[PDB]
Amino acid sequence: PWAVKPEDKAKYDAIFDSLSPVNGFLSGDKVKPVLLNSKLPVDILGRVWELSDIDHDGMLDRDEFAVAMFLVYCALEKEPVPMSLPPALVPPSKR
Ligand SMILES: [Ca+2]
Repeated sequence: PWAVKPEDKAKYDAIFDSLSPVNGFLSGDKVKPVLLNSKLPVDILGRVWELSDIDHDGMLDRDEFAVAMFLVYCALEKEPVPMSLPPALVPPSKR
């Protein structure tokens, strides 16, 4: 299934709407700070975001911002983040 779970997409959809979503999008100006509070370096926010910004336009939609929350929260516990968007974390819209 999708690397993100329904319980994770629920906290991701709250964190996504905790930055002020725009018609279903968030500007790096909101997620950026939301990627730093993770205590991670800008390298993770540079890779995680990349694998999170399905569109890669400096913004994260509710589904793209979701991929950036579990990709970050995993770097705080112990799971680092690669730079290759895996097909298990990507939605059927990237197919
Ligand atoms: Ca986007």
